[PDB]
Amino acid sequence: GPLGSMSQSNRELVVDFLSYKLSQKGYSWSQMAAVKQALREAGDEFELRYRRAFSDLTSQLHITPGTAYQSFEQVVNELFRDGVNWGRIVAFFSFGGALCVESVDKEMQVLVSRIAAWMATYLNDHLEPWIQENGGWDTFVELYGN
Amino acid sequence: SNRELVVDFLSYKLSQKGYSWSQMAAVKQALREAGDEFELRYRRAFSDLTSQLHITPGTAYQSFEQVVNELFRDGVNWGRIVAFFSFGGALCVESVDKEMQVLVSRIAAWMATYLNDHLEPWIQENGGWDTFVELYGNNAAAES
Ligand SMILES: NCc1ccc(OCCCc2sc(-c3ccc4c(c3)/C(=N/Nc3nc5ccccc5s3)CCC4)nc2C(=O)O)cc1
Ligand SMILES: NCc1ccc(OCCCc2sc(-c3ccc4c(c3)/C(=N/Nc3nc5ccccc5s3)CCC4)nc2C(=O)O)cc1
Repeated sequence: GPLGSMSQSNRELVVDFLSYKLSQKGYSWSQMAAVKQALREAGDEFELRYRRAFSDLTSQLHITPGTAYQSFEQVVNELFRDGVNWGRIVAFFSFGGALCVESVDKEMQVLVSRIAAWMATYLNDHLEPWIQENGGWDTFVELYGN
Repeated sequence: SNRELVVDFLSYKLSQKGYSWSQMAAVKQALREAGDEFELRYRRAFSDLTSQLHITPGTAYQSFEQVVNELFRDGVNWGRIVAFFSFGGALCVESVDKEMQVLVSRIAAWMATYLNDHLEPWIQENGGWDTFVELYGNNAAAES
């Protein structure tokens, strides 16, 4: 690959492994690593226990390569029609993940990077103000971590 | 920062369902699994390399390199590369136990240097990290 490829990919590998090993002993590579792990765990639990009791939002979107942010935003808003809470933000991440998997399942690989940018924009415009006034991601970790 | 959370979660989720956000996605997961296996099954059978390093704030790369060399004294193989990562992880946990969290980024830098200098040329000739995945990744499905 390109000149720095090995440098980036080795660093990615080292940080991932060290983050994992520290996490297993109740520590963390960084505060951001603690947030990521808590979100991974919360998303898994949402999918295991709570998701099937709600209507399937992926059915509402019916994503295609012609799909733009505006459609994604309108569907995601349904999650927060009764307001923001941490569980609903968790469902939001899980939704994004399910869309990505579905897109690959259906040979629409182009959507994965698209969805990633959709989510970042939705977070910044719609969820960050609530996050900052509700203790930040550090509070999420205290409530959802382990 | 919100982007960093998005990227991590999507990548974790995709790998869970068999897909790769980036080239290292399947490698990270196989390495995590291989490391757990090594620690559970193997580690107790070798001499503890962390005892030889006795890491302190004064420890530099040279000391780390001299100790890790013992792992590869009979050559490189994937098993020893797994042990190498496990070793790095153990030094990091040990550093935090001893309230020396500052050492963690230094150990990570040491690992990247050793990996590039001493391990990567072997990895590149032995089919890259995808080969590690082929051999050490979960192949229970293919076996079925
Ligand atoms: N102890 C660890 C833990 C982890 C996760 C937990 O989640 C609890 C449920 C979170 C939600 S989700 C929610 C909500 C509100 C409105 C709507 C929804 C959900 C809807 N969800 N539909 C979805 N369909 C999909 C499809 C794929 C992936 C995610 C989703 S979410 C459709 C209708 C609109 N409302 C809430 C809530 O608690 O208020 C709890 C505990
Ligand atoms: N199915 C998935 C899977 C995953 C891992 C596997 O590993 C097999 C053993 C790996 C090693 S380790 C090894 C070796 C060779 C020379 C030495 C050592 C190990 C030594 N290890 N000492 C260590 N002390 C520590 C302390 C903490 C963490 C890691 C270590 S490793 C010290 C003496 C010199 N030589 C080998 C080898 O296979 O040749 C196999 C299968």
